[PDB]
Amino acid sequence: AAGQCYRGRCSGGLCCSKYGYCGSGPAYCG
Repeated sequence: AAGQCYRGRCSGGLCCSKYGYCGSGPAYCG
């Protein structure tokens, strides 16, 4: 699915979304 960030930190060098879900893109890293 996606995955929730941990203490404001995500693994796999991914980025935390505004919804608390990890992922990629400018909407996640921006």
